[PDB]
Amino acid sequence: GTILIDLSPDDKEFQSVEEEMQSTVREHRDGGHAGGIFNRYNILKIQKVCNKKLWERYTHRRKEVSEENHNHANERMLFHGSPFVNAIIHKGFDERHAYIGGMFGAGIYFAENSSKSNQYVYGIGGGTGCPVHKDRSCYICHRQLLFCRVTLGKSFLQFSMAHSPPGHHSVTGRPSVNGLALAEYVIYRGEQAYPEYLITYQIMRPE
Ligand SMILES: Nc1cccc2c(=O)[nH]c(-c3ccccc3)cc12
Ligand SMILES: [Zn+2]
Repeated sequence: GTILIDLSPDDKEFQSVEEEMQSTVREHRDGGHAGGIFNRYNILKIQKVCNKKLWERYTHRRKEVSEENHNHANERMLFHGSPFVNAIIHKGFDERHAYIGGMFGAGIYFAENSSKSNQYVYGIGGGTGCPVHKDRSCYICHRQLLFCRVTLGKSFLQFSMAHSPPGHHSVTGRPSVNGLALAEYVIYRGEQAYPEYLITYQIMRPE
């Protein structure tokens, strides 16, 4: 039931999604090992992901969480990078999309920094890089990220499928060492995220 609608680059919605993608690149402590070396992206396409059944699954859960949290869903727009992006946009998020070994347990991980999600496009640790050249810093191959609507509800703050900590709907990984890193978030129910935008891009080689 999923259809993908291309956004025009002239569209304010394209421009705002692109700006969030570009403006949340940072340097990574691995020197680029997992995600490659770059300061910005070449955005090739931004598509709106439209699926009525998946949207209603999301809004149903969102209302549940809101009602458990003084009418506050605590909804964010966050990045997700994954080898399973095609399954996700067709079938929705589920336990198969969880990062089993993540530092906050087996859940589905989201980033404020697009460059954090970029590290997972080719797998954990960047896997073996792009399928064509086996290059985690490939500047040729097209990558995809999701920009997702995520319900956090009451989030457990960790200074840094399983179940959420009791009394909570998600976990927040607050960086405590790298002062430039933005937060990361984990949900333990696939129904708490909707993959709203599919972004196709290249990383760009610094000049
Ligand atoms: N640990 C993370 C922090 C912030 C964002 C992500 C992410 O986008 N994907 C992933 C990811 C996605 C699929 C399978 C394994 C890991 C992890 C991640
Ligand atoms: Zn490549």
